[PDB]
Parts: sequence; C-alpha cells; structure tokens
Amino acid sequence: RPHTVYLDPAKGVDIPAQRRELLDKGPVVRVAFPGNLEVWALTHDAPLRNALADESVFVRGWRNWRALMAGEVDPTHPVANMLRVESMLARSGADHKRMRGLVQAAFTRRRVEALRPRIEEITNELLDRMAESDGVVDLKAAYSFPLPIRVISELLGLNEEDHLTLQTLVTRTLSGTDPEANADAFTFVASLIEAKRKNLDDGLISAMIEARAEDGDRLSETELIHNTLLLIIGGFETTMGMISNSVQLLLTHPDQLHLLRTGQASWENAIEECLRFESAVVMLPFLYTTRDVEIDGITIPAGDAVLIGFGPANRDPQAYDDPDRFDITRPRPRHLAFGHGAHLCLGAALARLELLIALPALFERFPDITLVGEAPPTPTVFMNHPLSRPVLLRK
Amino acid sequence: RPHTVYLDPAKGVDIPAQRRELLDKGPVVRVAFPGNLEVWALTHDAPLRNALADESVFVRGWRNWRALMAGEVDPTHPVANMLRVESMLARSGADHKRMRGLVQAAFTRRRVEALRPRIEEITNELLDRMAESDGVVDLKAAYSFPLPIRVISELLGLNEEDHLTLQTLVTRTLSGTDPEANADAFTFVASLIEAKRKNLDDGLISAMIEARAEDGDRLSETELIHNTLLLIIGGFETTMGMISNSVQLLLTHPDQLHLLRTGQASWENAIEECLRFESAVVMLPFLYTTRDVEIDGITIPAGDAVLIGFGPANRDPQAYDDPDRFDITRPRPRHLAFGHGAHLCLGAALARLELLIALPALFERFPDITLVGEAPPTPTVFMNHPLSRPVLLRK
Ligand code: HEM
Ligand code: HEM
Ligand SMILES: c1ccc(-c2c[nH]cn2)cc1
Ligand SMILES: c1ccc(-c2c[nH]cn2)cc1
Repeated sequence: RPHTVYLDPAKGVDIPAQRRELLDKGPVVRVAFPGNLEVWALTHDAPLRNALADESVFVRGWRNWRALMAGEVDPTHPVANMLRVESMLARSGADHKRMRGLVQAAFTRRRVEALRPRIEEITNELLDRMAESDGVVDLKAAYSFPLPIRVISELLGLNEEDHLTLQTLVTRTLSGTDPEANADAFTFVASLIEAKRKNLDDGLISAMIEARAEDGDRLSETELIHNTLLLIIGGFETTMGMISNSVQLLLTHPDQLHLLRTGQASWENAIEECLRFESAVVMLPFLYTTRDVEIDGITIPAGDAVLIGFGPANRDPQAYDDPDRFDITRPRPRHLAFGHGAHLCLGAALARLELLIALPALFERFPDITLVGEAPPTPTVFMNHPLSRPVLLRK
Repeated sequence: RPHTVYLDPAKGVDIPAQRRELLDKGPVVRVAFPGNLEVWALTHDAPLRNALADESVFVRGWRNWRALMAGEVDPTHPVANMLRVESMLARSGADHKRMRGLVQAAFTRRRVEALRPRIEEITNELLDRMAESDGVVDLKAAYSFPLPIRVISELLGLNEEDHLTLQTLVTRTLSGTDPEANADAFTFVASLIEAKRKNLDDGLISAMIEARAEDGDRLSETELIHNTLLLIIGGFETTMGMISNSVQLLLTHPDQLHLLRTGQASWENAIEECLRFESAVVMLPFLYTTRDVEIDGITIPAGDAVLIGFGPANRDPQAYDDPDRFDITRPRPRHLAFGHGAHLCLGAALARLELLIALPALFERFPDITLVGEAPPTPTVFMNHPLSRPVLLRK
C-alpha cells in the first residue's frame, strides 16, 4: 500500500524537495505524473544498488513493460517515451554487452587520460575568452556548456554548427514534457550519420559506422542511430550540469574551497562529494521487474516500471553520515551519481577528468569569482542543474 | 457560429501556421487551450483596430471578465492569470491614464532622442566583444538580448546582477504555461522596490517610488509593483525578439538588405515592415466586452474575454496586398505590432530607435554575417521569437 509522490515540472521544479520527499516516502514509492501515468520509484541506496546489480530481476528495455504493451499507458506520454529506445542503456544481457563492447575503448580511464592536454587547451581557451568580458557573465554559456560539448565533439566527430542544435535537442529529450523530442532527435541524428557516411573521420561515430559496414550483425542500423543518440545525450549535458553545480557548492562553502586552493584537500575527493551531493541525474526511467519483487513489505508486480532514484539514494542517511552536509573531506563516497552494475556510466572517467581540469582552472584564473543573481533550475524532474549560472569574475 | 482553433504549445509551436489559421478562421474565432479555457480572438486588422480604439465597449481589467467569476473557466490557468494584474495595461479610463501618465515622460520623442548616444555606445561595446569571438555565436545571447536589457536597465534603474534573472522571469510570465510565473515575478519585483527605497537614483523606478511617497493616492503599493513588473515585461523581450527576427528576415532577403546597405531604401521603413511581418507579440489576453458586440454576424456576449490578434491582423490581405511577402519598399505599413488606441506601446519610439541603431550597426561591423544552425521558437503561442539565433560573423 505505497505512499505517492505527485510530480508536475510545469508547477515549478524543486529537486531538493523532490529528493527529500522521495527518500522519506519509504524505499518503494509510487510516482504520479501528468497524463494518467503512475509508476514506481526506488529511492534508498541499499535496495537501489541491489536492484541495479540484479539485471535478471530488474531488466532494461520497454518491451518488458506490461502496462505499455497492454495499451494501459499512452506510448506518446513523454515519460513513457523517454527510454522507449534501442540503445545499450535500454538493453540487458548479450545485446548490452555487444553494444557496450564496441565503444568501450574510447572511454577507458587510460584513453581518457590521453585527452588531458586537449581538455586543458579547450579549458584555457574558454578562460581566455572569459577574461575579455567585464561585468556579469553566464558561467553556463561561457564555460560549463562549451567545454564538455567541445570534448565530446572531438571524441564523437560532431560539427560545431550543430553544437547549439544539440543543446536544445538534449534538453527536450530530458525535459520529460516534450512528446516529439525523441522523434525529432532521431531524425536529426539520422541525418548526421548519413552525412558522416559520405565523409568519414577518426571519431567514434565513424568507427561505429565502419563497424556496422564490416559486419552487419555486430550492429543494426537502428542500434547505430540510437547508440549515437545515447552518447550525445550523455556526452555533455551532465558534465555541464556538474560544473555549474560544483562551482555553486564550492563558492557557498568557502572554507572547503580554501582547503582545495591551498593544497590541503583533494580535488578528486571534492568532485566525488559534488557528484553525490548535487547529482546532475536525479532519476531516470526505467527498470522493469521480470517477476514479483517484495521490498519492505511492498510487492512490485511483475512487468512494472520503476524509476531509478540516484539522487535521493545519494542523500540517504543509511548510506552516509550527515547526508545533507556537503563535506569534501568525507570518506570517498560510494555514490550512485554514475549508477551501478552493468550500466555504470560509460563516460564516468571522462566526466571525472573534465571536472578535475575545469574546476581548479576556473578558480586559478578567477580567484575572486562570486555567485550573483539567481540560477533557476532546468524544468525537469529528471535532471538537476541550472538554466543559467550568473557570476562576477572579478571583485 | 464561430470556428475553433485548438492551441497546445507543449505539442510544439508554429507561429506562421498559427497566424494563418487565426486569420483564415474569419475575424471572430474561438481559441481553446489545454485544461478548461476557451475564449475569443479578433484576428483581422479592421475589427481589431476598431475594438482597440473603443475602450467603452472593449475594456481592460480582469474584474470585467464575467466568465471568470461565473466559474466557467479554470482560474490559476496560466492564460487566465497572465493579465490578471493591476498595472496600466489591465486598466481603463482614469486609472489607466493616471498610471500611464506617471511614466510617459521618460518615453517621449525628446527623452528617447537623448538615449541615442548611450544606445550607440552599448551597441558598439557589444559588437567589440563579438569581434573577439571566433566561430558560431548565438546572436541572441551576444547581441539581441544584452542591448535592450542594458538600455532599459539604465532607464528603469535595474542592476546588472538581475539581468539574467529577469530574462528567465519574463519568459516564464509570457510562456502562458507557467501557473507560478506572475506570483514569483511579483515577489521578485517587490524585493527590487525594497532595495531601491534604500538607495534611490535617477531612474524611473525611483521616480515612481518618489511619486507614491509624496502622494499615496497618486499610486498604490500594488500599482507600484505591478507597473514596475509591466515595464520590465515590456522593456527588453520584444525588442530582443525583433532584433533576431529582423536579422533573419534581412539575411533571407539579401537583395533587400543590399538596397538598405547602399542607401537605395529606408531603414525606418524596413523596420516597420519587419514589425508587421514578424511581429514579436502575436496575441495577448484580453479585451472584455462591456455589452453584447456583433462583428461579422457573430455576437460576443457581454463580459467575455477576447484575445488581441496583432500578429494575424498584420498578415491580413484586407490590410495589405501580398501580406505574406516581405517587402521593405511597401508604403509604410500601418501595422498593429505596437497595438492601437489608448494602450498603444508606451515604448514604441524607444524600440524603433533601438532597432534603427542595432540593425545597420550589426551589418556594418559584420557585413558577411550568415545564418547557421537552427533557430527553434520560444515555446509560447503569445510571443514570436527564437530560443537561439546561431550565426557566423566572419564566414
Ligand atoms: C562525460 C560524458 C558522459 C558520457 C559519454 C556518458 C555516457 C553514458 C552512457 C553511454 C551510459 C550508458 C552505459 C551503459 O548502458 O552500459 C551512461 C550511464 C549513466 N550516466 Fe553517463 N555519461 C557521461 C557523463 C555522466 C555524468 C557526468 C553523469 C552524472 C553526473 C552521468 C550519469 C549517468 C548515469 C546515472 C548513468 C546510469 C543510467 C541508468 O542506470 O539508467 N553520466 N552514461
Ligand atoms: C518591438 C518592441 C515592442 C513591441 C513589439 C511592443 C508591443 C506592444 C504591444 C502590442 C502593446 C499593446 C498590448 C495590448 O494592447 O494589450 C504594448 C503595450 C505596451 N508596451 Fe510595448 N512593445 C515593445 C517595446 C516596448 C518597450 C521597449 C517598452 C518599455 C517599457 C514597452 C512598454 C509597453 C507598455 C508599458 C505597454 C502598455 C501601455 C498602456 O497600457 O498604456 N514596450 N507594447
Ligand atoms: C537518457 C539517456 C542517457 C542519459 C545519460 C547518460 N549519462 C548522462 N546522461 C540520460 C538520459
Ligand atoms: C504582456 C504584457 C505586456 C507585453 C508587452 C508590452 N510591450 C512589450 N511587451 C507583453 C506581454
């Protein structure tokens, strides 16, 4: 007989409140959206981590959602549609392993470490441009967005003319209020691929195209498009989010930033605590139960859809002492900001490198940077980062 | 019996299509929104102009909305709430003239003429910053937004720290999908006033504070807040919109732009044709009939709410031959982009000067400027301007 959390991003977004309520309403909660869409969420660290590692019980892939294939839910509802896709993240077992295996090389810790000089160069160029500006600056537009999109652009083989197009596209797909986002994103990326087949390069999209051409069985056309999409979705928006979130947190905890700036504390650990404390991905659709599952005296029936509550789990007092305190010296937090199990973030080492470069460089160039104005949230209950991040670079 | 036009901006906005449908469906049409709200719209030039000039028959102000108090529409509906306010634009008669009169001085021809040096200076500084950038630039973020908000900031006495806050706040109020936008905007502006009382200055907000202090009957506290909000709503968003829309139009009509650049056509007339052709305000809530009014053989009952269709009226073939063609040489269009009658845009001369400075200066500095990427629309059925306007300055 579960508690219910009613969500509507049109009536504002409040991630801190949402995280609190999802955690408070036991580990297993019902989440009701607009339309007549109600689903489950798992929101405490221990049950969530357990579910995320047990893919025979909690499977990926919309074909497993009973109510969806039984016409009880509208397939065009944005939330029902968001992970109604054919990429690796919406697969389990051999299909996941096949697809993830094809692209893993490009994202290994060691490959990512070879990207450091170029990431430093892109970071330093951005800082140079910021130094030419004089008064209030949107950190998101100047810094947080351009850095990760440039980095993933070079890895994937994207074109600079599409960077702003992609920013809009991804926001729409993650809004959970845009019925046509997936369809428009698919047609967009299909065109990218068809342009790229004409003019190959040494980027990952070209390599995946080349891999399909060599062996059609290795990767279908639908998988090529959807996996390209997934890499685009993941590739910049969350790192962008995290840069802004991290700067907000460090400047609102000036003592901790002081430790970082004087070499008395670890940037790496601080970034892990930022990931836990203000996780850019609050929750995502879905896990689907393969059988009846009982948690805390509540049974989730076989075939039901379950939101993955990374954000509430990251504030769980069972997992962390004093969870609602930001503390960069805390024992390296084993957080779920990058998820857990088979679908643990492909890009996790790349994001960690990006943040490790971007965050100290910013404060080195602009030691007296301050937060000004308001930073209203992106209107989505799925993601947690600001629409804008106004700063003053010089006192 | 009137036709009905169903609008839902969540399912994607298309102002060109929307204007065509509104115009085509005779001058008097019903417009239905999601939830429980259906209203009227006047969408041809001649009946609209006539309504707008006749304030004893078509009054402003939500207390005149019979259906509202008859509980026939959802109150808290964003569209019902948008002009549920106490500013000059939501009043008629003595109250309108009192409130409008307090601020008119600052917007007369002679006052606006003294703003020219500063507008040119702001324009030239923005162009200097753009010249230090390299590849694709968002013209909106670099030029179209910062110019008007800086200009109105100086006139009103706003703080640069709030500029980006205001951009979001205004977008929310004009979305017509945000129930909490007016309330949050009022709270925000009430704080502005409380800050401003401490430190008065030479700007219009201070003058309105000073006016209330000297004679409380000249201006209530509610009126002070709502009118400050109104001036902020009006003060930059539409000029910003018009800059981008005008650049789109001139670069997609390169022959006409050529004539302007060689002194074979008038910038002033071109700007009037931009205003007519891609009017930034498509329609707004609410004339309310003071009696039964018959137009085109259709009676609008007393007390009913009527959308003001500036944009469809501006494409009316009865008002202009070949309305759907952009033609900077046409006789100066007598358009409704600024409205008509007692509420004719207080800022109209300021907007015309801003555009007259901004548009030629842009093309003089960046003669080979080119449109690239996508420019998706702001998601509102009320306003007509892009979310982003990617350009290459020095292709
Ligand atoms: C830096 C570039 C990034 C890329 C290219 C990227 C890409 C991906 C991909 C492809 C997956 C799916 C993995 C699989 O199915 O095996 C994934 C999962 C995930 N990523 Fe990322 N990601 C990046 C950064 C981030 C960051 C900074 C965060 C969080 C702050 C994040 C959060 C997640 C989460 C939570 C999942 C698991 C989703 C789930 O279990 O349903 N990612 N990422
Ligand atoms: C191109 C730029 C602009 C456009 C297209 C525009 C359009 C309009 C329109 C259509 C109206 C009439 C609304 C109605 O009748 O319901 C109006 C009224 C108004 N506008 Fe603007 N406007 C612009 C710029 C500005 C500026 C720069 C200001 C500066 C404060 C401003 C302040 C006002 C005010 C205060 C009113 C209400 C006047 C009254 O109630 O008497 N506008 N504008
Ligand atoms: C849908 C698909 C992938 C993501 C993602 C992966 N990594 C970051 N974000 C978010 C939403
Ligand atoms: C609501 C109220 C006023 C406006 C306006 C007036 N002038 C510019 N914008 C827009 C929307």
